[PDB]
This record gives sequence, structure tokens and C-alpha cells, in this order.
Amino acid sequence: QMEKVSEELILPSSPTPQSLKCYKISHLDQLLLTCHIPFILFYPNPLDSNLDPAQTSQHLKQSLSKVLTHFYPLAGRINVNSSVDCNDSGVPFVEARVQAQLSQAIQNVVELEKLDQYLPSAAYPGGKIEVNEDVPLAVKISFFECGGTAIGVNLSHKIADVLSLATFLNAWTATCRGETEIVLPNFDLAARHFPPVDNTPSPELVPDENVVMKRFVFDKEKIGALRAQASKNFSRVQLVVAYIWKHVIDVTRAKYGAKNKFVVVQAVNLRSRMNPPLPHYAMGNIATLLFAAVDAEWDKDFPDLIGPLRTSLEKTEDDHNHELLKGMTCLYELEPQELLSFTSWCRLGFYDLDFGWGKPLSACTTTFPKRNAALLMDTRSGDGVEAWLPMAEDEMAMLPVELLSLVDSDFSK
Repeated sequence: QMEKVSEELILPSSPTPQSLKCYKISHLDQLLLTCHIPFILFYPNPLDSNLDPAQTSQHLKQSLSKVLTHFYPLAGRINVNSSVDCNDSGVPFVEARVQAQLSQAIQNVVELEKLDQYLPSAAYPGGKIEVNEDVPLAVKISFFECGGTAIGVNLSHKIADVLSLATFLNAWTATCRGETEIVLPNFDLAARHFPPVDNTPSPELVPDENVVMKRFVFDKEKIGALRAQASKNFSRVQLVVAYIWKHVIDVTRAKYGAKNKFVVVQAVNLRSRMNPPLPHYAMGNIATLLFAAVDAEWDKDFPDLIGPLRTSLEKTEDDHNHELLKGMTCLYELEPQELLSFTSWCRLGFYDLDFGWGKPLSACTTTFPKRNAALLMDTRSGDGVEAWLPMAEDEMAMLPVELLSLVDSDFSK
């Protein structure tokens, strides 16, 4: 049970010069949704400090304001498909009080959809409030009775991938700590290497109906089991993707008939795959789609899908435009149940984000309302992998026990 305290718009601490040049929209951005990337950190009550909500909010707001001088496009408004007006309209900053302790509130989140309340605005369609598609950035801080807090961020996907979210949060937290050495964003590179195309529509998101998301947790010991069953050098992600893919194939072939192929698609950072690479601090959607597939009759063991996936990660001799056309070519003559997808928030330093009073207890997100559109995240120990997997309720139910046992709803530990 929470109550809103206030909403304000945070401006950059010095106005954006009419001179300065706002973020130019790239081709890759044009192809993305106008939905937001919803991101949530829960912090315990600090052991060093004894700061008032008011004081904690002041540090946060002043430091946001300072850092928006470098991330000024984030205070503008998006002009969909083409550009961003750097008009310093400001970032919505929401403050709430929740009548409960942190641990009590997040130790048994049965419906992950209820994490919505920690977001400052809608990320996706289908709630009571419409998405504000023009707003690049909004934030919310919720204060618990214990001293614990939650910071929710909605960053527009038309203007950022999760690497760009991380560039932003590293800068914001670091500014809040009062450091002089921030890693500065680069806003120019994206449209240089991927120039936009005129009249390109942004795709609309139509939510699917019977979808729930659960967080399936694979800890060090579980990965070890997978690693060991697979015996070659197997990384954490390959093992987990393979394992889930095997089990969603079984559900798909049992509910629906087996038809054409089964595909899995991973969205990974394109910066490090360029020849030569782009820096991690280039802002914008700079990501690519890597495909793996097995035909309809497949039915083998989960280590058998790893080949397909490893082969999938190979950087190719083919240019971006071709990679994209292949991608779209396969995606469109696929029936909706034949696609499984994974985006990764892996290895982005989210559990190191320290505003000045400690590192997170948990990082979460909200329900992307489409079947089989999953999300891989780090675990607080750097061991293990969290899979945030949305599915049709009836389909999730058909998963085997060895998988469904991994569902974890305690975010307090």
C-alpha cells in the first residue's frame, strides 16, 4: 500500500544551449518500440547513514540535475520516428511512501506484475495509464518504513538499449557519490554508423492476453549441474538458454502440433561485434539479433542445442543490413509459438550501483506482455543467472517440475 508524495520535472542544472545538437535517431532506433525499458533497484536500509527521505531525495534530484547536463537529450521529448527535441521539458521524478518494510514487501512477490507500482509511469500498454511515448526518461523513488528504498526507472526503447541504461546509471550514481570522473555518453556515433531512413514507421506493440512472467533462478550449484550434464567450454548463458529452449520445445510440440522449425533468438550488444568496435558509452539502440534453429522433428537432449547456439554467436562476413534482412525474413513467416527470445542484462554492473549508501539487494523488471520474450539477468553473487520468462499461463503450467522449481518470488534475500 503506497501513497504518492509528489511529482516534479528534473531539469539539467544549466539549460541546454540552443547550439548543442540533440540525439539523432538512427535506423536501429527507428526499428524499435516506443515502449520503455522498466528497471527497478531495491536498497536495504543503510548501515552508515541515517538520512531523512527528504535528504535522500535531495541528493538524488540534485545529482540527476547535474548529470542531465551531460545526458541532456534525456530531458527532451521524442518526436517519433525522426528525432528528439532537446527542449529541456524535464524528467518526471515521482516520490512515494509505502506503508510497509522492504523485506515484508518483497519476500513473496506472487504476481511480478505488482512491481509496476515502483515504476513512475507505464512501460507497456494494457494498464490503466497509457505509455507516454515521447518521454525518454522518468524515475521514481519509494520509501519504506525500515529506511529501505526502491528506485524505478523507465528509459525509452526508441532512444536506448540496456547498455545505454547502464551508461546512464553508472553516471548518475557516480555523480551522486560526488566523483569528478564520470564516463561521458557519446550521442553522435549511433546515427553515423546506422544512418536513419525517411518515413520509417515504429512498430506497435499489441499485448498478448494470457501472459504471466516468472523469475527462474539458476544458482552456482544448478549451473554446475548443467555444466556437468553437458560433458568443450560452456559459459553460463549458453547452458541456461539451451536448457530452457529444450523445455519450451517440448511444451510447444505438445500443445500445438510440431510445424516448421523452432527458433531461438538472442539480442546482444552490437558495439563489440563491429569491425572495429564502437565504445560501450555510445548511446542508442546498438544491438543485433542472433538466430539458432532446429527443425520440427528435433526431440533430443538439452546439450544438443548448444552447437546451434555457439554457431549462432559467430561474427559474420555479412554487413548489418543483410543481417537485419535475414532476421526479418525468418521472423515473419514464423507462427507465433515457434519463436523463443532472450535479451540479456548480463554483466552490466547493476549490482554495483551505489548512490552513496550501498549496493542493491535486488534488480527487477516488469512484465513484457508477449509470449516467450525473455530476459536474462545476473544474480547478486555474480554466480548464476535469472531468467525472466513471460509465457501463456497454460504454457508455463506445462513446463516440467525440474524447471518450475526454479521459480523464485523472494526478492528480499
